Parts: sequence; structure tokens; C-alpha cells
Amino acid sequence: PVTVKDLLSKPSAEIASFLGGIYEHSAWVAEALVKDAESLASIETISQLAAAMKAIVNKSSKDQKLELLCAHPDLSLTDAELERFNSLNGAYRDQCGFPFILAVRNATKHTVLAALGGRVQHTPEQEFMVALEQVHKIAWMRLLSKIDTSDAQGFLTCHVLDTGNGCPAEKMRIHLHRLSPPEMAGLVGEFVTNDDGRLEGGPALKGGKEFTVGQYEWTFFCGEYFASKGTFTSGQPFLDTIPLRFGIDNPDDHYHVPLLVSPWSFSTYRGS
Amino acid sequence: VTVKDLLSKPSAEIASFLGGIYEHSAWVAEALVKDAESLASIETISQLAAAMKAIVNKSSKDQKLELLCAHPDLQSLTDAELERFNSLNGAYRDQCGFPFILAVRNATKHTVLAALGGRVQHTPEQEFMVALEQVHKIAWMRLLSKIDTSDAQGFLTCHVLDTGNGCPAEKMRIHLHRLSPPEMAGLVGEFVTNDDGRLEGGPALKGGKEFTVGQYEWTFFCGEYFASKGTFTSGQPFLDTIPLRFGIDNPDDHYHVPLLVSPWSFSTYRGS
Amino acid sequence: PVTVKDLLSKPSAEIASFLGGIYEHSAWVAEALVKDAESLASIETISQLAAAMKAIVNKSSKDQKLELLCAHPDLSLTDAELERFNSLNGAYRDQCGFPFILAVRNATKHTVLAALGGRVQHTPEQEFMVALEQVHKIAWMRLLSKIDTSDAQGFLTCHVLDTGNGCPAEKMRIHLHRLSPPEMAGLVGEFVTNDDGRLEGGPALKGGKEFTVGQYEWTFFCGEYFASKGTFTSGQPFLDTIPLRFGIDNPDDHYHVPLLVSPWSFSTYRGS
Amino acid sequence: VTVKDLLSKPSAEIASFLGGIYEHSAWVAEALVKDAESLASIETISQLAAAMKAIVNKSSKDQKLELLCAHPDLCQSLTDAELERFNSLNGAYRDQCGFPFILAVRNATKHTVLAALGGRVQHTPEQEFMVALEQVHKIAWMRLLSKIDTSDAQGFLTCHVLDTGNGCPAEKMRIHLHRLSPPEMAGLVGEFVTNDDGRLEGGPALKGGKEFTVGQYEWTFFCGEYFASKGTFTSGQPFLDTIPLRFGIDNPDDHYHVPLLVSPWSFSTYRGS
Repeated sequence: PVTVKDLLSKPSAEIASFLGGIYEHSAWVAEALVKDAESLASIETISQLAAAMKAIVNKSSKDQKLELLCAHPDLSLTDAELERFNSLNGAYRDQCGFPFILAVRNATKHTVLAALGGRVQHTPEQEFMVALEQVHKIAWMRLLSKIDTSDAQGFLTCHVLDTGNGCPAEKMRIHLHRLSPPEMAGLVGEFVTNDDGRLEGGPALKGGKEFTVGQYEWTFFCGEYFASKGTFTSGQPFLDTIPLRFGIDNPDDHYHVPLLVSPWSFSTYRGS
Repeated sequence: VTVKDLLSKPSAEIASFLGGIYEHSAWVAEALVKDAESLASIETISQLAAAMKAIVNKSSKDQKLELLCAHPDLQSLTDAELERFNSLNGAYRDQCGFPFILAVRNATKHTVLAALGGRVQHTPEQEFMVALEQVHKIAWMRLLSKIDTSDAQGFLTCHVLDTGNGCPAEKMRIHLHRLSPPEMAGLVGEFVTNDDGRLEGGPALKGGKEFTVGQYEWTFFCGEYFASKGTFTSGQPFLDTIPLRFGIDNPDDHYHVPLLVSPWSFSTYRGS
Repeated sequence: PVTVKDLLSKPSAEIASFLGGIYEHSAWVAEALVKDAESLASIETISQLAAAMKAIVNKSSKDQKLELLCAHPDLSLTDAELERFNSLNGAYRDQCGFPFILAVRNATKHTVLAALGGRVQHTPEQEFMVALEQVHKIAWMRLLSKIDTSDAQGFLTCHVLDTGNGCPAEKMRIHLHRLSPPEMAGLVGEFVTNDDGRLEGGPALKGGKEFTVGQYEWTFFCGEYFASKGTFTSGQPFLDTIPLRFGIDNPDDHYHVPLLVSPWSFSTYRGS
Repeated sequence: VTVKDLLSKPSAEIASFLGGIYEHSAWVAEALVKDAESLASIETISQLAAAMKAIVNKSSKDQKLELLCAHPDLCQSLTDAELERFNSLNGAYRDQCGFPFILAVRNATKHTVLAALGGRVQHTPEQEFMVALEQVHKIAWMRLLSKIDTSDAQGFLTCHVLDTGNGCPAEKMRIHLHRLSPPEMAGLVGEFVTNDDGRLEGGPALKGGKEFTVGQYEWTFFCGEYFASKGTFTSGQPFLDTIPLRFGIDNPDDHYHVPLLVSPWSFSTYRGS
């Protein structure tokens, strides 16, 4: 893997060859990028590099977009699952004019069948938009594999609000595990909230060496918290420990992933 | 001993069987069986618990205080933790006039310390109300352990709503595990949502043989569902597989524990 | 206006004449519809009629769809607003090859300028999907204007859950007003919740004569409810009376518009 | 008189000023002014209220019950039937509790009073003892607010809008804010737009004791325009377009954060900080 800064110090031909496979069988995207020295000089993050290449694709003609879709490679099933795949996969290409495209890196066989089963029912117009979204996702994940992002500045924060009592939840224990990829899976940290309901010690994860792409899981110990306030709960509490499973897709970004909670309800969302 | 079978026994037998539900307080049970026709209309363990609780709650302040003082006082604790515990417990008892009471099943030291550490900060009249709540919770636990509830008729239902698109989420795969108690932990079902976003085949669990007090976990495979719609999600999806951990406290009750979900948010609540 | 049943019993040529203007200058859609006599005999509601015409457009070729879009007419303003409109509107056409189309619910100039300001920045392929969506919305509204839906079977229900205490909210007062269209605007009813947190006496609105398309507003008297339970609230409560403003778009459908509420939070959603 | 002004006065003058905050309970103000350096650290009306509340809370049960009984019995537009039901409930309540029915509500309707009495008469005396004490503290807070000039308070109101359908801040959404009560200060108090962060352009909607004042407010979120700017699918008659958000501000010292979580098909809010 190479850093963004080192990659962009290379000669134009070398950069075009390095990035040539980001959009597979569409090396012309990378060629177009290096042709614009003005924009090449403004790129500093992997997010800006992806956005530049995405912009080239999105501003191209309909024919060139269609050619890009068709250039994309065609995608442990049981005998009947494989037969059904086959039929739907064929029906899709025939009616859309371009292949069924799906970002499968973090998917399973159930994901694929469900995607094909649903999207074969859509108009070619909706699917053209969906297919383009998929190729940009695939390109993003290929870019991440080739670029060293250890220097990224993204970070993960958390907030807990007690919606039963109307206050930040203070002194609540919070654990964080990394679930995937298998290389660095395991405990990331054990934290506690301050009087503002934020993690004591600041962000749970920060920077490209620990705020990395993958799947994570909070454990909020809400049962302990409510007991400390004497809040009424069932003897077998409706909510005790709350797992919150989420993915991080971009090492440049600030993810704020909070919890709103009462003894009888909770909610969370992708914040910033 | 089932509720129907118990309440058919001679009243002195009944008062003896229930005389320890509230510690050293056989007078509650005596008051209960004294009205043979109000007794006759008690049909479920919930109504039995409510009847005894009503006897306690209508008693005098002095009666209630003696009941608290009759309840018995409270492993892995470090020596520092043990000293803090003893210090807090002594402080509690001397400012309140009754012992520290906590209704929890298979508690952790973290729970006890947090509860004690927080509630020793409350006024004696708040703790009076909290202590009584705990004693009723303990009454419920004791009733559940002495009564055969296999004939209970509660049940568990689920609903999934796609808040991104404003429709029920159809054909979503859902698994259910029982986490506790250990003896019957394991996979208890694999489900799929119907056209209305409800479980195909009705309740996930029904009646006292399988809808039993304990801790459970839903697994919602939302990633498959979003992909079926071509809904935009990140390459590493923010949400795809969603765990929902919850407790069941009463085998008589209908528990409705739904999921409200978008690719970027989710919530739940204890419904009925 | 004519009912669906009475429309679809007329000769095929009268039907096509009747529906020739649903899609602007696209009489071929309706004429396509009537060639399917078996398909025609299946349609029972206005929802099913709309879906049938929608399906015909969705199965047509790209150039047909494009010509349908182009057949659509071009779309309070200040000097600066009008010149912004003209510039963006012109730019949009040159970019996409079809005019800017917006399903104006007699909406405001603010909606129009906002839509154009946002959508002029999209790719033509996303905009083609969006334009098609707008055309179908416009068709649906034209269909509602031509069809007598007085015998529609849709209805409105409500449910209130107290997430602060984990129970349905009983005996909460709830008012409902119609805001638009202005001819039928005003109070439609005053209600109270029952034991299950649902409206006493059933649905607030039922059938095509009272459950009609327009804007409505619930008024939930939550302050009164929390006071009745002695639930802690601020002297000036954070939540007292809660307005919930919502639109009904389809007289056939069941709208369930619930409230999840604590003294410190609330949520609602489009249920079915 | 500001808090700064008040607490810089001789202790006898402070005690006289605050002697009626709790009904017939001058002892509260007495205990307050005699800890002269705990007193000295009090900088805001919030802290002043907290200090007096603490004195009450640490008092004996006998002192607390006497404080409750010192409170006036609240026995308008009631019908004859409603008036009889009121007297009946209010009589029952005091009979079973040993102290009068106490309710701290700003401009309470008869519906509020009857609903409160109707519900709380079904509670145990020990639950109601807690509820009553919460009510007297709320009344103390109301009296402090009316006697003290809070124009120098430094609380403020912020807003954030999150698009939960797309997982992004909602940029360029128009947002209006009205004050609904008290009627003397009612009216439009601002028109705003969200920035790229989904927060109000120009910062807090209200700031400081002259505009961030106790009362009832209403946001108006123009979500229909926002969804249209994204090309997000909405119904011809949109389920959600213009969203009112009615809420109360109780403490001019505090930071109130009252955000909107929204999709075309759902929305939620909460009391943030």
C-alpha cells in the first residue's frame, strides 16, 4: 500500500497505471484523472482521491457510463439456488442491457439472491442508477486496499442521553469491540461516560492506525446505570446490556454513534 | 404447583404456601385467603402478585417499614471493593432506617456497587419508595419460582418497519436466541417477515413452555433487506446485521418487540 | 367523477378516452391499458388502476419514457428568484434532455426553487429516475380528481405508548383537525385513549367520505397525562401539548400514525 | 435584583428576600445565609435554587411533612359536576395522604388539575410524599424566577437536523421559531437556515437572559422543501412536509439543544444539552 502523498508525487503514467484497475476494465478513468494536473495537486486525502475519480465517471456521457457498466465483470449455492440465480441473472441483463452489479465484499449468498430477487423487478432506469452506485462502492473498496491510510484523521465519538429522566447518562460503562477483519478483531477499549454523557478520555478511536474500516460493536451497560438511579425496571429488566453493531466505511470521517435510552426504549443513528 | 391447583387447596394450606413471599410477613397471605371470593377471581400468577401487592400497599407506614426491616441484608469483589461495599451498606442502613434492598437475578458486582453507590446519595423518603418497589420485585421472583407457569398464555411478537421508505419490511430474515437462563439457552427460532412486516406464522414464542422469563436476542438481517431494494448503503454498511437484546419478566404478558429501521438508524421499544 | 367500477364497465374506447390525459399528451398509455381485457377485469380500486397504468409506462422503451417526459409541459417569485429559476431551468434541460418536472401539491415557490437548486446538480441518470417518479405522482393526483372515491375503505388509527414508563398511555386526550383542503378544514373529532393506548370508539376516520386526501394535525395532550401519573416534569414542561402534522395521500390505505413519548422525547412514523 | 446583586447584600437582607420561597419556611433561607462561603460560591439562579433544595432535602421527615402541610390547599371554568368531583377528590387525597394536594403547573387548565388529582389519588402515601416534594421544589423555582432579574443569564438554544433516510446532516432547510407563551412576549423570534453541518447558520437561535427566556416555543421545520431538493421520493400529498415542534424552556441558565431526526416517513426529537 502507498500513501496518497507518495502516489501523487509519481510521474503521470505511473499514477494512471496504479489507479487503472480501481474501476475494473475502465483504466480510462485514471487516465482522465492524471490529465488534470490542477485537480491532481489539490488531492490530499483518500476521500478526495475517490471523489475526483467519481466526478470523472459521473460527468461522462450516457454511452460511456453504459460501457463502464458492461465492462464490469459478471457476478456455495445449492443446486436449486444456482438454477434460480442463473435464471434471474440472465433475465436481468436481457432487460437492463448491462450486467447485475453488486458490491459483494461484505455480503453473503443470502445478500446476493435477495438483491437479484428484488432488483430484477425494477425498471432499467432505477437499476442504471443503482448499478452506478454499486460500481462507485466497489471502486472505493479497491482504493482502500491499495492506499495506506494510517495517517487518516477520522475518529469515533459517542453520547448517551437518558430519555427517561431527561439528562446525559453519567458514569455508564461502555465497551467497544472490533468484530472484523479477523486480523485486528477483539477488545478496543473499556470506557465510562462523564457528566456530559460523553466518553471520559475523548474519542474511543482516533486516526488511521486505530480508526480503521471494519465492523464494530458497542456494549452499553444500561442496566447498571438505571439501578444506580433507583429507576423502576422489571426484575428481569427489559433492557440490560445493549449491543450496538455498526460499520465504519471511511477512515477520513468523524463518526458520531450515540444512544438515546430509557428502561423501555432505545434508538441510535449515524451522526457526525 | 399451578395457580388454579393452588387456589383450590384449603385456605390454610394456601396461606402457608405463600407466607414467605414477603419475608417474615405471613399476614399478607392471611389477608389474601381471608376473602375467599376475591381469591376465586384470581386466574393468573400476575393477578395473584397484584393481589398480594395491593394488600401490602394499603397497609400502614409502620407496617411497611417493618416489612423492609424484615428483608435480609446482602465472591469476585477485590479487597478495596469489599471495603467500599461495607462502607456504603452501613451508611445506607443508618441514614434510611432499613437495609439496602436490590432485586436482581444473577447480579454482577458492578451492578450492586453502582446501585449502592448511587442510592446512598438519595433522600430516605425516595429510598423508602425505591425499597418497596424492590421488595415487590423480589416477591414476584419468589412467586415465579414456586408456581408452575407452564400454562401461562403470554407470547412474543415482532414487527419490522422501514422508516427510510415508509413501508413494512417484507421478507426480512430474523433469528431469535434465548441467552439466559443457561439450561435452555440456544437458537429458539428462524423467522421471515410477511407482506405486513410481521413474522410469518404468528408469534415467535407462545405460552409458558417456551415463552419463559429470561434474556433473549433478536438478530435482524437488515443488510439483505436493503440490498433487495437497491437502497444505498456504504460498502462497509453502517448497519446490516442488527442484534436486539431484551428481557422477558412476565410469562402472562404479550410482549411486542419491534424494529424501526433505516440504513442509518434504528429504534425499538417494549410494546404490547 | 365516476367510480372505478362504473368507469371500467364502459366500452374500451370510452375508457381510453377518459384516461387519455392522466399522463400528459400520452394517450397511448390508456389505449395500451384497455387491450388487456383480462387485466382490466381484475382492477377493483383506484390504487389498482393507478398501478396498472404505472406498470404500462414502466414496461415501455427508454425513448417512449423520454418522449413522455418531453411531452410534459415546462414549469409569487421576486426578480432575483425568477432569474434564478430561468437560469437553473434552462441549465437542467440542456443537461438532462428532458424538462424539469415537479409534482407540485399546489406547493410553494420555496419548494420549487429548492427542488431545482438541488436537482440541477444531479446526474442525468438520477434525474431520469426522479422525473419518472414525479410523472407518476402527477398521474395519481389527476386520477384522484377524476374518480369518485367516496366508497374507499381506508382509515386512520392511532396508538400512544409511554416510553418513560413502558406502557400504553391510557386516558390521554387527543384531538384531530383537518388543515386542508380548506373546504372541509376544521375539527374532525375529539378522542381519548383506552386501556391499550388506542382511540376509544375505533378509527378517527373511516371510509372515502371522511378519510379523504389532505393535511391533518393531531393534538396530543401529553402534559395532562404525565401529570396524572405524577411523572416528574419541569415547571414549564419540556413537552406539554404535542402537535403532529401529517398528510394522507391514498383513500384506499390504512394509515397508522402513532406516538411514542416520554416527558423528554417523542417519535412518530408512518405505520400500516 | 440580579443574583449577583442579591448575594452581595448583608445576610439579613438576603434571608428576608428569600424567606418565602418555601412556604412558611424561613428556616431554609436562614440555613442558607449562615454558610457564608458556600453562599459565596453561588453564581447563578440555578445554583441558588440547588442550594436551597439541598437544605430542604437534608432536613428531617418531620420538617418535610410540615413544609408540605404549610402549603395552601388549591380548593375557574369548572362545571357544577366537575366542581363536585374536584372537592371530592381533593378531600379524599388529603384524608389518605396527611398533606394537601400540591400541583406546580404554569397556567394549568382544569383538565390538567382534574387529571392530576384523579390519578394521584390512586397512589400510595409514600409515592405521593415524593411527588408532593417534587412539586414544592418546582414552586420554589417559579417564585425565585419571578423575584430575580434573570436578564443576565447565559443559557442558549441550539438546533441540529439529521436526515435519517440518507444518513447525513440536512443542509439548507428553512426553520422558523415562535414564542407561544407567555403571551406578552409571544411572536416570531427568528427565521433560520441549516448549514452543511445541519446546524443553524449563525449559531444559537436564542442567547442570553433577554431572549432565551422561560416559556413555550415552537419550531417550524420546512422538511418538504428539503426532501424536494434531494429528489427524495415523497407522496403527492407528502406524509411529512412542514413539521411543528412545540416545547418548553424551564431554565434560562441552561443550554437547550432541541434537534430534529427526520425522514419522509418518520421523525423524532429529544431534550438535549
